[PDB]
Amino acid sequence: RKKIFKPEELRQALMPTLEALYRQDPESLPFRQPVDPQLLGIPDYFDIVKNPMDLSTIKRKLDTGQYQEPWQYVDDVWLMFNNAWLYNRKTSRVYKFCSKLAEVFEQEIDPVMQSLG
Ligand SMILES: CC(=O)c1cn(C)c2ccccc12
Repeated sequence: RKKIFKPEELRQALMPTLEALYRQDPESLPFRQPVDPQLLGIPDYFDIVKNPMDLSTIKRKLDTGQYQEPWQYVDDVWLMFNNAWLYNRKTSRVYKFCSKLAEVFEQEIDPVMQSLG
């Protein structure tokens, strides 16, 4: 029989992994709010990043039952990373900070995924 997830239980299981990302200081700072290309003066951003994602949007989704399965949450976290790694220079602050968050995410998401299945 296939496992089905209750919204508050999926939120409780995944939230610690999101909190771990959000608490990285300074590395979460470029990711705590959506990229605003108008405010940052980068009109080319949405020509490269078709599906923006950031930590505040991931949290708002985890809080409002928008993830039905844990892998939809994992997909959004990787989308945030892959956007940053495509747009930014490899030794830029944003790219280096992204790679730190991805290290933290990998080290934390594995037991949670095993425990959820
Ligand atoms: C997440 C991301 O790509 C970026 C976040 N900030 C604050 C930026 C500033 C310039 C270029 C890219 C970004």
